[PDB]
Amino acid sequence: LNTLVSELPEIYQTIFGHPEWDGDAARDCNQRLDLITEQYDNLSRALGRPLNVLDLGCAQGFFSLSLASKGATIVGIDFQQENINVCRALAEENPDFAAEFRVGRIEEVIAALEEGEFDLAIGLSVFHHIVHLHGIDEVKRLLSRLADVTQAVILELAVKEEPLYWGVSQPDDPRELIEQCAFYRLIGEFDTHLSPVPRPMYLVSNHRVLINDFNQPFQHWQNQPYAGAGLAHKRSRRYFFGEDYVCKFFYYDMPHGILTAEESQRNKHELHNEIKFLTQPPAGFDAPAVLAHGENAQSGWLVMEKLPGRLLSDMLAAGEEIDREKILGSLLRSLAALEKKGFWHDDVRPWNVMVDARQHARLIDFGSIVTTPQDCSWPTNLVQSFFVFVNELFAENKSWNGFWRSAPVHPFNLPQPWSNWLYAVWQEPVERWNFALLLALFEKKAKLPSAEQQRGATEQWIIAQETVLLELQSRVRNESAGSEALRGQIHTLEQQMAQLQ
Amino acid sequence: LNTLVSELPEIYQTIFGHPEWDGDAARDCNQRLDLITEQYDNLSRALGRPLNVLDLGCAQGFFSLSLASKGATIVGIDFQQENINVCRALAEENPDFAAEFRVGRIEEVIAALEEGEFDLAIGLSVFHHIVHLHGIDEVKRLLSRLADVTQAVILELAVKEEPLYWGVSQPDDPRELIEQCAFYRLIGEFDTHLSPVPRPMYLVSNHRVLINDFNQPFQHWQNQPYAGAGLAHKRSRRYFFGEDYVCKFFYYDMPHGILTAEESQRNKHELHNEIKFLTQPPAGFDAPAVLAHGENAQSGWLVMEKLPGRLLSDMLAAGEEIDREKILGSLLRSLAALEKKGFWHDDVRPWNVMVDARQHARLIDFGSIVTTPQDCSWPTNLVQSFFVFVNELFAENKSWNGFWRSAPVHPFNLPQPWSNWLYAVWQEPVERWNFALLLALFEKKAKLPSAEQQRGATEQWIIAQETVLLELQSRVRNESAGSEALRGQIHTLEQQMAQLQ
Amino acid sequence: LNTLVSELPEIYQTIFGHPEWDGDAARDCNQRLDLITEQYDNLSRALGRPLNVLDLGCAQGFFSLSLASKGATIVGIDFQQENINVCRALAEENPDFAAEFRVGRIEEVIAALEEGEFDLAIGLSVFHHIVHLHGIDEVKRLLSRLADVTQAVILELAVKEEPLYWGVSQPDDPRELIEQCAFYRLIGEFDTHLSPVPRPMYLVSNHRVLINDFNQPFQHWQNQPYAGAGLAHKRSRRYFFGEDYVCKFFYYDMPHGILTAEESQRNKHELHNEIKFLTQPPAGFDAPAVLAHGENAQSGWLVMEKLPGRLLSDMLAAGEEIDREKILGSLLRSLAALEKKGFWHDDVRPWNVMVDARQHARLIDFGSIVTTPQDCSWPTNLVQSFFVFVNELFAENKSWNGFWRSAPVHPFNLPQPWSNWLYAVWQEPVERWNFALLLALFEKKAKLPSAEQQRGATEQWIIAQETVLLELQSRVRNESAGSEALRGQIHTLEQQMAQLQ
Ligand SMILES: C[S@@+](CC[C@H](N)C(=O)[O-])C[C@H]1O[C@@H](n2cnc3c(N)ncnc32)[C@H](O)[C@@H]1O
Ligand SMILES: C[S@@+](CC[C@H](N)C(=O)[O-])C[C@H]1O[C@@H](n2cnc3c(N)ncnc32)[C@H](O)[C@@H]1O
Ligand SMILES: C[S@@+](CC[C@H](N)C(=O)[O-])C[C@H]1O[C@@H](n2cnc3c(N)ncnc32)[C@H](O)[C@@H]1O
Repeated sequence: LNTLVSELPEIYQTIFGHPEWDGDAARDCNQRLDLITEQYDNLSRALGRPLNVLDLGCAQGFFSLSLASKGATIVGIDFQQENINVCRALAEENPDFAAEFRVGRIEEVIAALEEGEFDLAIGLSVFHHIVHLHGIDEVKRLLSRLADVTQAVILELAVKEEPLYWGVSQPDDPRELIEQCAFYRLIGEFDTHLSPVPRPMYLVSNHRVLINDFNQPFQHWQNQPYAGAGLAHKRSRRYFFGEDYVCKFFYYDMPHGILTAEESQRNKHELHNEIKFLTQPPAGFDAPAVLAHGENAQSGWLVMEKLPGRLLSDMLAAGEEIDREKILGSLLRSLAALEKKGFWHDDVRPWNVMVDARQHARLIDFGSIVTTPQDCSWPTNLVQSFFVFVNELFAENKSWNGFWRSAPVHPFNLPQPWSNWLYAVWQEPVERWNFALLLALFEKKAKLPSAEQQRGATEQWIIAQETVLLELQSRVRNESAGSEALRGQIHTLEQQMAQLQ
Repeated sequence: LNTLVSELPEIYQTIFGHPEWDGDAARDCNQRLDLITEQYDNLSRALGRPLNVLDLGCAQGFFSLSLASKGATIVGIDFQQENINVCRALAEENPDFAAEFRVGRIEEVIAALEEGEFDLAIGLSVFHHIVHLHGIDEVKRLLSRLADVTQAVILELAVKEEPLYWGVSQPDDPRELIEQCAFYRLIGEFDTHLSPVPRPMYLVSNHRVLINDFNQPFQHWQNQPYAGAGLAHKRSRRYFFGEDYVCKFFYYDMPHGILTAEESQRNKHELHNEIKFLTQPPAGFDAPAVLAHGENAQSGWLVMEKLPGRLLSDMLAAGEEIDREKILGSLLRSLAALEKKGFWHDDVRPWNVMVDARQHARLIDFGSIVTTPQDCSWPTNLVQSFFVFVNELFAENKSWNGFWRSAPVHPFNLPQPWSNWLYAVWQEPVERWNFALLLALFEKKAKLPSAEQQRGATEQWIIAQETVLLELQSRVRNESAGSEALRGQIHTLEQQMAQLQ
Repeated sequence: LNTLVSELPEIYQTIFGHPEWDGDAARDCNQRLDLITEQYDNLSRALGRPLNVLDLGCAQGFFSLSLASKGATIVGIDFQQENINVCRALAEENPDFAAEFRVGRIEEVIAALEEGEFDLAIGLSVFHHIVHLHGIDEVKRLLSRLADVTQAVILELAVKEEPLYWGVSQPDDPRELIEQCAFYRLIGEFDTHLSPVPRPMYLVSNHRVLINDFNQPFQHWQNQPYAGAGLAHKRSRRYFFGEDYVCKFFYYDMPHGILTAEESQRNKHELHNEIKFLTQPPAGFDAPAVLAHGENAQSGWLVMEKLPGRLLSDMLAAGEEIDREKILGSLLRSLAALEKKGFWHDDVRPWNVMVDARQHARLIDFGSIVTTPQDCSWPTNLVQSFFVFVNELFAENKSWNGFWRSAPVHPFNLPQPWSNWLYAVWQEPVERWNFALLLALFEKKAKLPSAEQQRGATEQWIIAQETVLLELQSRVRNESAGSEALRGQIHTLEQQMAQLQ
């Protein structure tokens, strides 16, 4: 037994149960255990039972046994023989610890898994040898399917910047081996004696949100804020669904090359604005409660209430008849309340609304709640953006896309009587353009003058021009798109020449 | 004789004179005759003499003889021998019928023709064998030159959707074999016992309009409404000239694939509007009389007076000095009369006008006479379109093409005193913008204020912007055109790869 | 001696000293001398000493000796032998004439030169044989480096349109062999007995301005009026620096193919306007004096004072903080004075200004001093152009390039209080829009109303639209540029096919 232990070749781990060889070969080992433990406990409590564990690359089966010691089933895998023998023997020493173990190569043992066979897999300082053998492209799929078959995988990756030969083969950033998955958070990081460049400790999943505290599953997930949002935020923002919750996860740091100052800073700013607003807000609304908020080294995480109903942008996208009025009424009521307080929401656009059987329209993305000044992103000085939004709301007119979306400002196309409402607001001087005014005008809009008549001169002229402008922008988009497509195809051909040479 | 008749191989036709073999082999034969007869009679009366006839593919010379029986010269052609022998004999039975006949292959007998040798050619159930032998591309030229050498050709084409082997070679639409010619109308159609898919009966010409009643020659013809109109109407609209008449011919149905609902419907709507207007119109104009109107299954035909003078668009296109004023005066006078009645013409554009030695401008295309509402196609609410038109009229400024033509709205560039006229109209509220007002202002425009002075602010600003806008549209057109050209060239290259593979 | 002279083969020149062979072989020779002399004298006086001379291709050393006779050092070069022998002997006849001479081929004798070894080189009827041997591409460099190593080169070129065989090899325009250099002026031209097509006489330099009278060196030189001016003037306009002077040189005639009527005429018009203005101008400014003005057959030359300080466009281009106000004050003061006189400057744009420690802004390019009417090139009726210019002045906003530069018209973005100044001007009717008004408003602008408040309606709307417009133009520029680049690359490929065939 003792003899078989030394027969062992390179004691990477601590042998579990006796401390006599802790002095000889090793790495720290015991700390990593502590964090994994924390994670296990939190996870298990959250679903409501003990868990199945996969110690992919276990060596001396240290981690397995230490987990099995707390009511866990482990099937530890280390392809080389001696490491397994001794750890299976270590398994027998403490009979109550349900751990199986076997010799075999991880790649194929992963292949042979089930959608929910295991709840947890461990990949501590193991894959860097695999990727050296196979390649980045290969390994990525293993891990991706590993997240799919389990429910949460924790890994410790060796970075390319290490002395050992294999280093050169692995990716400059170990984060490249995980990105393909849904959730990933930096739960830890450890320094190596090899070089002053430490190896990180990541946490993944393809079914659940795995925060410090909030460990709940999601239904669907993505990478963009809304339908037709694009690349606007450099693939950095992540959005997770949930039956009763919704999650935001912005990264402050990205693989390879980077979110420039402004982007990183702004999504940092955005979150910190949101959390500081949602906790301690004004009076007179039905705003969602903070379900979970928190920050990490490179990553900033937020979770809130999955408030009811669904988005307008997608409604208009289809055409589900929405009562034009009701949404506006509620929005204005709250909006007024806000204008009163001294706050403001700059992005008054149709991608920020909710609808139910009462159509009580409430906003989303409270990171746009700008306190001090009106401004928006485009139509300067709010009220105009609101006009656009109103045109965007009514709509039923072609499909205009000007980068700086979309519909005409001004009511004249708007049917009667809103037509009139807005012309009345319009007449007035800009200094009086506060939302308090609008709502009031909004309310007694039925008694307002004919609008469409008092126009003539200018005001007709510009209607004709506003329609011309969107068509122009609208086309520029398409020919610009043709141009961008060729820019993309031209890169390929430049590369191709080198391949052909 | 009788013996030679049966010696004959396959009695496709009825032998002419005796009814004894009408029972044996056949196709109906006698009906087709009746329609051809009608057509001959109408044609002959219209020019004022009997006619030369070409029975291309005659078989038993039935049709020839039946035509020769009414004072016609026929040179019937059937390449195979037996069919000719018997029909020449049938020719001799009735000596007074001037018909020659000979054995030879149609293709070469067509080649040997003269510009006005024949007045009529018959191609009843014959070419489908030719196109099987040669091909669609080939046959098209035969027919095209056949229309050129004669004066009217009637054909009966076998459609590709027929059981017989040759079917597969012919075009899915038999209308593809004729389109290259000037005039074509569906004069009939016949069902075949082969399959429940009938073979049509078309009527062509490259010199004359061949209506039911109106059978008059034209000088020149085309496919587009005006110089620089484009593909806007899917090659469906045809326009025929004439020394004293003008013709319109819109198709409700096209070869291969199709005028979508809107296009078919709109050109149907356009005609039906025109005929319903020109007959029973308002008071106070010099409008043209209906020379001929009528409808067919797939085709809608209209003919009216070739009213005098010539178009303005082409005048401006060159530069023939037109008295700026006179045209406007008359146009307004009638226009006013119309506004008064309750009617309206929406397309107040320079492609719709006439000019003589008195410049009494009158419109064209009475399918744009929209009764109820002002609107136009672009510059909304007429009066503005009129402004554009006035700028379009004066002009002498570069060459602006914005899709939504072209010139600035507003008079400020317009020289004095119209400058003033329009600023005065402009000042006024839009609700008062009726043509009745304009004419009156038009008349006393000499006594109007300085216009160009009272501007300042806005009104200058927008002048500068209006000039910018056309330049922008104007360029977008060209780079858009470059883009469309590459889209066209790219298709070719995609195809090319398949050819090269 | 006399015997050696006839031993000579072809007496192209006159033998210097005796007139006995002037009758036999020759070309005129003596006239060319007279012009070269003039040039030498003027040059020498201007630097303040006698000069070193290179008689590249000298034949009978006539010109050399004639120059050496006036205190010049000559190293005459004629590759063929006999011509040198006799001219070295002619050199010895008049011992006081410092001339060396040697046999060798010009190309290599040029190679062996120094930056300031010689002050003058002569290339009279010599290179056409070289270019026949080598080629246009080759010869151009010889001459280019010849201008660099000397300080002024005069040449007489044989044009391609000559009977002699070599003609076919030389360029259709002999001006093609010089253009690469900095300065070139047509100082003369001579008819040849060969054909009624004369050979010209050009004067070059790469260090100095070589006018009739003004023979001063420059520091730097170019081809475009300012940073980012482009090809706008067909490579015809040349601009020469100087420690105390500045030079303009516009060509009325260009190599190959040509400055069309308008371009030639306009740069002729531009100069003649300038000289007629700068001499006999209005009162109330600090305008520069004419240092030298004059005209030539194909070339129009002007030189004026290098007035102090530097350009604004390049200041803004970098960002050297300029006192927003001071420049405006002075400009307006003079501008007012001008408006008063009855004159005007149409191109009120930031590429036409100067700055010092007092920022007393004064204009440049007095060829834009249009007397009678306001107009500019774009923003019609001056005052608006001034608005643009003011926006262009303040700036600090992105980088807008609309062809018709650039910034918004109108003050509303302009900070306070100019904001107000311009709204006040704006309010007023256009007929009152003279600069006299503006300055006065400019002065008491501190006491003006709030501007930014009284807006509302329209005036806000158009602010939003003005920003949209520049972005649109701004993009059109880039995609237009992509398009133009492909137009350029496509030409190459069309050519390539012919090369590949
Ligand atoms: C360095 S250890 C770390 C073990 C454990 N994850 C830890 O951190 O305590 C990695 C172990 O996995 C094994 N291993 C490496 N590549 C493997 C593969 N493709 N399949 C199975 N085991 C592998 C090695 O034998 C080695 O003992
Ligand atoms: C089916 S028939 C119809 C005859 C006649 N057009 C009618 O409908 O009563 C066609 C006849 O034209 C002849 N034919 C076919 N191809 C021909 C060609 N290329 N040249 C001359 N005759 C041809 C055939 O022999 C056949 O008898
Ligand atoms: C026609 S002459 C003119 C001489 C002198 N430039 C003049 O105009 O009085 C040109 C002379 O230069 C010589 N020459 C031609 N090509 C030359 C070369 N590549 N190098 C040196 N000398 C050359 C010829 O021998 C000839 O005598």
